[PDB]
Amino acid sequence: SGLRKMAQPSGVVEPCIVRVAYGNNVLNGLWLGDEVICPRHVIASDTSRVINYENELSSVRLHNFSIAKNNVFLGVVSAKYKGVNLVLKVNQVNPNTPEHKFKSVRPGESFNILACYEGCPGSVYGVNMRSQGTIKGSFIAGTCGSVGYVLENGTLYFVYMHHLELGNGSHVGSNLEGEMYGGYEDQPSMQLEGTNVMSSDNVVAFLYAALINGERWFVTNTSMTLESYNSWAKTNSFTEIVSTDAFNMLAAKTGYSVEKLLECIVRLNKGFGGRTILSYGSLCDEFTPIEVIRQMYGV
Amino acid sequence: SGLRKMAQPSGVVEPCIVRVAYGNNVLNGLWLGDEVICPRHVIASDTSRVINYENELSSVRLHNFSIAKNNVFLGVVSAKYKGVNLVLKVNQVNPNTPEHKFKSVRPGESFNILACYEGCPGSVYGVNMRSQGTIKGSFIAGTCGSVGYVLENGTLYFVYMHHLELGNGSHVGSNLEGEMYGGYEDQPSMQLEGTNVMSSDNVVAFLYAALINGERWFVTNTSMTLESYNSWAKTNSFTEIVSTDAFNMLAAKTGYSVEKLLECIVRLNKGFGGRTILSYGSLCDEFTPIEVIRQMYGVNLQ
Ligand SMILES: *[C@@H](O)[C@H](C[C@@H]1CCNC1=O)NC(=O)[C@H](CC(C)C)NC(=O)OCc1ccccc1
Ligand SMILES: *[C@@H](O)[C@H](C[C@@H]1CCNC1=O)NC(=O)[C@H](CC(C)C)NC(=O)OCc1ccccc1
Repeated sequence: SGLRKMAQPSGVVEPCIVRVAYGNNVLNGLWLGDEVICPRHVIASDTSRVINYENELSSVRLHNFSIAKNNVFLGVVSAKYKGVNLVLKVNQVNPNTPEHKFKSVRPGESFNILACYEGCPGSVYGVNMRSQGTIKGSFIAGTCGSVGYVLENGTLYFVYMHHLELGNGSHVGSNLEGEMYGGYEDQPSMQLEGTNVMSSDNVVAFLYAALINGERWFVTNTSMTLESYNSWAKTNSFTEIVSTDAFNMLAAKTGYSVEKLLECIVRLNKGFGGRTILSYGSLCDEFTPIEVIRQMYGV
Repeated sequence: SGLRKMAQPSGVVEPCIVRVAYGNNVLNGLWLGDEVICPRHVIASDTSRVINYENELSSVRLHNFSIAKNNVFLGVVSAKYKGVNLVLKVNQVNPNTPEHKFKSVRPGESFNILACYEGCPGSVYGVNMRSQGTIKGSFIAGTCGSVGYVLENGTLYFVYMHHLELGNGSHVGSNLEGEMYGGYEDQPSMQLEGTNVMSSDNVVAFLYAALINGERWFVTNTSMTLESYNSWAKTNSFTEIVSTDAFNMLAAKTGYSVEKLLECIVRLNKGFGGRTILSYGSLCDEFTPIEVIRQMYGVNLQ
């Protein structure tokens, strides 16, 4: 038993990380085949300043890139943008390129961050995409280019690359197509996040986790229809529930329908009365249904 | 800029995990060289009752082990107990054996758990050893043999192997010499966890982390001596502070002495009661000062 926020093992990703420096900027790249992908602000001459990305590209000196994986030195052959990323062709194919694909994560979905410090993998932890396209992680100077990934059905997907932090502390990256999650710009000027909407799917998963862990104090055989829950959700900053299917296994094992747990949400959102659930003091939307299934049942 | 409980990368460990099956039991082994280490209850006929490990080992037949990882089949050459672990010699050397050492972790120290499910590494997460030898993780059937490790100054240390779960949900394992942390037995009979003692050093580190993150509702310009704080800590289940040297740089960057945070600890222990710190609802002792420094400043990564 027990519930902890987890990362999928990082081993297949770690050999793809390279250090990328240009000028005084130093961040991380993803080396696959003969291509390195990194955040394009590595070529900005002053990141404290609105960047004319287009003059920075047209005046780039390819030899002023410094790219290395331990004592493998990579030279840049060509450089272009793909959205908010630089796509650099390099002079050597990564011999440890794993089979992989690209996709985007959606709000509510969890994924893994390999946090890299100026080219060196340092830590790995799980996160969850919020409704405004941000994650709450732990990033500082030198960590841009840190990559997010997921392992599904035996295949590796790259889903995230880190670019910046908002004034409220939220963290903002792109997919590997160069599209910034949430639509934010890769510029130093002020950028605000809209209201956060809690993932109802994830909070249901959380309460199922609590029931599986033997913690049932909050639950009741009273239930609420999807429709009533969804009318309440819209006026309480919770997502609407589109279908119960993702919960079929949790409901089968526990014997609790989704609809009884929807009644729990509406009630518990008014407060826990100084009790806890899985040691949290308020509803937690950080665990997806599959995250719970993996941890509680091992599949 | 955020604080999250983190693990160091797992790549050097993943290739060392194998499935170990005997009878109806399935768990994980640590394959290094031509040696597999795994919890000895893999061989037990019935883990729901107390076990005579010495007698069961005498009836074991080495061809009844199945040890495997993907396209690797390992046959067992010999077996013996070292503490609560089986040490098996197998017929092939692990070609991806990392350089490594064994050591023990102590209370308040952090390390990494690679959770492994019937031979498949499934997840990695950081933990912190509690005063009674336990960790608060997530472990289920099939995850015994899961390994704990720490990377310090370029050296991979193996520090933990998983064995069991106490009645209160606390998780218990051994070091890699087969000594169980906290002295619990590898038996199904109920054993109690003593009282938990919070690590004061880690709580101070957590409060420093909050301050760096711009969260300071809880702090004042009032302090408490070490001797006063240690007197309190003895009677409120907190460790005593031996010295403030580990916090010099943290103290220099925030402007707050350890002694100010000590007063915060005594005050905040009665309750946050409605506010939060770095989204936590009560004092948290799961981060060491070095863990904090890594995340705030990105240096001492081992
Ligand atoms: C990596 O290049 C860096 C990651 C930031 C640094 C602090 N926490 C992060 O996630 N990205 C930036 O510095 C980014 C630069 C481009 C958007 C031009 N700027 C940024 O994030 O400014 C906000 C900020 C900077 C430094 C500390 C706290 C917030
Ligand atoms: C690994 O084989 C397994 C891991 C336990 C099982 C549940 N959570 C864990 O950490 N270890 C055992 O099953 C162990 C058997 C030996 C000590 C003989 N028994 C155990 O931990 O009993 C307590 C328990 C069993 C099942 C569910 C919850 C607690």
